[PDB]
Amino acid sequence: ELRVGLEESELWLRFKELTNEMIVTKNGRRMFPVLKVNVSGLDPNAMYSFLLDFVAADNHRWKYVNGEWVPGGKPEPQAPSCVYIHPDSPNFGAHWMKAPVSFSKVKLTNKLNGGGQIMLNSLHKYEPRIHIVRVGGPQRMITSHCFPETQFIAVTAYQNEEITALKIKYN
Ligand SMILES: COCC(=O)Nc1cccc(NC(C)=O)c1
Repeated sequence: ELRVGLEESELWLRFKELTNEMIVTKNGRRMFPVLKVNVSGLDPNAMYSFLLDFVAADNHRWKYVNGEWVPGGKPEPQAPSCVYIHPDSPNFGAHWMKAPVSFSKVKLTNKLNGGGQIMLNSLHKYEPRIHIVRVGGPQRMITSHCFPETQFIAVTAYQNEEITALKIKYN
């Protein structure tokens, strides 16, 4: 059985219990913590690409009001995010299973951008999601996995200083 697990869930849960925030910039900002995924049960000899996207967890705009995140009252449908191709793709199962798959080079932006960078809407709440695509083979296959522990609100600057402090303490 294909098993997908979160590396350093310990640390992600500290961020999550405070409400996690990720900076987005016009040029694109890398994530901290970095999404690292433990993968077992692939065919060592089969070929796979790892894809990352961000699901809008709800349809609302969020605001930091008197030290607390609170949703707007006017939902709008959230067009799905673009997909980030893990730069080590495509690769043998063996490659993906020999160390945690680390999305250290994805950059989060607030502006439609040349390439690489993934555009998010600021003050929306996002749930990271990967797709493992079996490629080259006759029988194309996709397995998807969500990481609730890694939810965050996209922000142009940090609102909750407890987050600012965790980010610095653990970077
Ligand atoms: C929007 O389409 C999503 C996508 O990028 N698919 C996709 C699937 C499998 C492999 C690759 N490309 C590499 C470089 O491995 C791309």
